[PDB]
Amino acid sequence: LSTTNSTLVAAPVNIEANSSDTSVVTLTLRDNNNNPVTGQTVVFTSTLGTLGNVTEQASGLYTATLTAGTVSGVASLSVSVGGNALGVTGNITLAPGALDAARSILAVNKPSINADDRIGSTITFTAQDAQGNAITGLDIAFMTDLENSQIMTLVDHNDGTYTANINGTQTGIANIAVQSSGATIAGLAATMVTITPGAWNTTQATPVMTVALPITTCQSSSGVYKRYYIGIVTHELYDNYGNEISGILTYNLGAGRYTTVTSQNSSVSGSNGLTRRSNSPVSHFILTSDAYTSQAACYAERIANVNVTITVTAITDDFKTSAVNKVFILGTGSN
Repeated sequence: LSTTNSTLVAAPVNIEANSSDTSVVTLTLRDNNNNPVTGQTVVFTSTLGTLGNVTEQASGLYTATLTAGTVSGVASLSVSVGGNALGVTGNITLAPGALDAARSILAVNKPSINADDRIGSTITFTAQDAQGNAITGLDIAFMTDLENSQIMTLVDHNDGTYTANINGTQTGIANIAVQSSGATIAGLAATMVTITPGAWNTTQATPVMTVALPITTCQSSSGVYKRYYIGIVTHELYDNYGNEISGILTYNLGAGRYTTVTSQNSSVSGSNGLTRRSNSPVSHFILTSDAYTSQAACYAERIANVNVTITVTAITDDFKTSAVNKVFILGTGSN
């Protein structure tokens, strides 16, 4: 038999990988003169599907029925005549068909990343047929629910997986979604990507701290009422985009001097290494020396003016401890 004058082919060349989809494997057989050859014992061996029994045909043709199994790919058809392998090729593609959202997996490598990082995190999808086979060529598309977050380039990896990165300037949690050919998947593992605050804007307009005189005073601290020296309040911090950063402030109390409603003028030694969080409510610095037993007495001695220098010396970005120098005065300030 001639290799060039013979053909091994199966149609439909593409059949869905269900247990039913059949195919006909035709072996056109001829001799070196191209004259057909008849009366030969042939055997077909495929790499997929179930082959029926072989049968002779007219013009020197032979056939077997390949019922599609349940696996996607290309069934490589090999053939042997009279127990001798024939050097003709042939195959058939087993198509997966539809997509199975149950066992197809969606996951992000990083559940969080900062708004400064333009690369962000990679979304990974794994398309799978009902029978667990990959599905390629799908018009996949990812999506997000957080504003100012962008889905980046997408890839059909030709293996059932489709990936794409995401990054956002606006802080928040960005759930992930997917759709194929304008059709969104229903039941899929919820996947989140939280946008961490970026880098604090060194050129920030707003203030960060507010030192004030005491109003609230004369309350049981150590079981006794003490006069409150000063009060500290902090505010929000912002990256270059404006998302609230939650950082740490490092300030130093100055050698302050105050005056009480009785006209006395005392001094309070400053202190270094003080810390407080941003956007924090009032921190009542109390005279650690007080020991008043009567809320009335302490109130009849409350502080009327404080002259101290409060100096913020460092801020803690989400990626480094930036140094600064912001001062805040009450009255004339420390001397």
